[PDB]
Amino acid sequence: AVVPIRIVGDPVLHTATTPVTVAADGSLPADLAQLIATMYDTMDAANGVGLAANQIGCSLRLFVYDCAADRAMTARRRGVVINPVLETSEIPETMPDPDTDDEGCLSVPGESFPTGRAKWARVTGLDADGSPVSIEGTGLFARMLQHETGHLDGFLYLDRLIGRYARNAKRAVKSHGWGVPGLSWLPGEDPDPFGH
Ligand SMILES: CCCC[C@H](CN(O)C=O)C(=O)N1CCC[C@H]1c1nc2ccccc2o1
Ligand SMILES: CCCC[C@H](CN(O)C=O)C(=O)N1CCC[C@H]1c1nc2ccccc2o1
Ligand SMILES: CCCC[C@H](CN(O)C=O)C(=O)N1CCC[C@H]1c1nc2ccccc2o1
Ligand code: NI
Repeated sequence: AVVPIRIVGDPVLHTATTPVTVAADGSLPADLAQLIATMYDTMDAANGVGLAANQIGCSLRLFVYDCAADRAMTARRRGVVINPVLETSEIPETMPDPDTDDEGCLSVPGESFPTGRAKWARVTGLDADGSPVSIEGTGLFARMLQHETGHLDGFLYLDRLIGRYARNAKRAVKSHGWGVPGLSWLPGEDPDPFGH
């Protein structure tokens, strides 16, 4: 199903998710497939390259993605990672570049700000079949991996902003009246907030 995406201020976005159950014998929850299907449907309707479970109000440690550019050729374009563990290269503390570092989030709809990210990242975890999966890349793909793991850890990309970028974002969030609970938008019902 296509379901609402929670907006900054919703507690489910701002606390760490609970890992997905994996039994001793390797088995995943039998009803996980339905949640995954909803995550794909919602990501797609929202014109996303990624979606974390807590963005749809589910505090479980998994994300889906569909993101082609800069991925290692060993990585599927579209997939899911259950219980992801994130590795990165050096996360830069220099001021992000407005012409290359812009980043947004469906839980902060209609906004984007230059955001510092590691150039390379890898996520390992399980796929929907419970088999180990490892995906990696640079540029956009690495940014996506960091962004989704961020959600699952209880963070938004807003939490990474610095200086003039953080200033610009703080005012924007305030002016929307965001940062309080209970706010959401519904892809396919509400207009696409990114002009997509
Ligand atoms: C946290 C979102 C709930 C995921 C759930 C997964 N699934 O297919 C069933 O397990 C789902 O899509 N559901 C659960 C009930 C029906 C559908 C659903 N939940 C909605 C919530 C709002 C709008 C439409 C909705 O459609
Ligand atoms: C770099 C990761 C951006 C993830 C974000 C979805 N999200 O919040 C997941 O957690 C997303 O797809 N966004 C946010 C802005 C619009 C859309 C988006 N960002 C893009 C970047 C390149 C190509 C298509 C893109 O579509
Ligand atoms: C340990 C929490 C995970 C359980 C459940 C997963 N689910 O329903 C989605 O499939 C969930 O997220 N729930 C169940 C009740 C409301 C929501 C939830 N759990 C939260 C935990 C913290 C903050 C907000 C939360 O919202
Ligand atoms: Ni996001």
